[PDB]
Amino acid sequence: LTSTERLIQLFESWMLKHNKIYKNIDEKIYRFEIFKDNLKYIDETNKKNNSYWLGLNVFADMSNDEFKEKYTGSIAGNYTTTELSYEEVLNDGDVNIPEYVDWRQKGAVTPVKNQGSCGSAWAFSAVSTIESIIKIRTGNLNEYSEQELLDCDRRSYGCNGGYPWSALQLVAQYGIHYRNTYPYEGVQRYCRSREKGPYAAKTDGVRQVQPYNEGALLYSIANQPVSVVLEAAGKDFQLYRGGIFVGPCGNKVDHAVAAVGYGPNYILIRNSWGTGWGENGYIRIKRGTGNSYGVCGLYTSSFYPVKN
Repeated sequence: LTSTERLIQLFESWMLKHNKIYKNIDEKIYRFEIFKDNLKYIDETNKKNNSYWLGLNVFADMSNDEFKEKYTGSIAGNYTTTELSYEEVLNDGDVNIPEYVDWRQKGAVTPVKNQGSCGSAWAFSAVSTIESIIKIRTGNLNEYSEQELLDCDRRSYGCNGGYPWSALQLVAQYGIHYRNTYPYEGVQRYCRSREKGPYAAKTDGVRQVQPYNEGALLYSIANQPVSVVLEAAGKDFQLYRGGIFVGPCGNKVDHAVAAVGYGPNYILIRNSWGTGWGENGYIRIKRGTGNSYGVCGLYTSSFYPVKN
């Protein structure tokens, strides 16, 4: 709507769908001042005859603003160095396989989630490292827990910052409850793995996919629910909606979630942000490229589950 006055019913119409709250009388209204140019940020960004477009609303109050610290928020700090090097590897050669399969038709994924004021997000992935590995040979259902491996993993913080290495790698000697049995509020001072019911989540030998490799990772795209790590470009992709990407990005990884989705020049995923960005809960980076590092630090190695 190009008419200044006719933009008001949105605040009304918009907020109804994905939350109605605010700061208060004076301060909140400010949410409306840096979302005023919602369409400016896209209008043509879309006009891009390009390979990526992405639509508006999940929060345009959210993008460049302090919000980028919301999303990205985790990890950071010191290097999140990788590859256990040995053990995480080989017994697979050429391909002689289809580059395509999905989990958007089988139904292997549980409704991901939009938590709260702190994104320990880095911990969502783990809850996934197993979320679907369950059917691989057992057909077992249900989900384990969130807050745990976010509360028992002292190894580091998950709020203001969270480590991607120890939520899945410390999974065999303690174990973890279910999603229902232990939903979370906002942090968990009293972390109880030996105290939350009993033993439920026991690993086997987290199989790290060849680092800096856009090759063998396809077994982890189809023979398991891939869970790499990418760049949380707290900006333009921070309002990402649909399409395939080539971006505007910046390879230096930021967030590590579920990577369930690979095909021709498509490839889904799992994005626990919510019901609007990275469409409903997924994405798709432009496959078949030429640069390892490329953009959005994807194919720079995983650490997924296999049943020993």
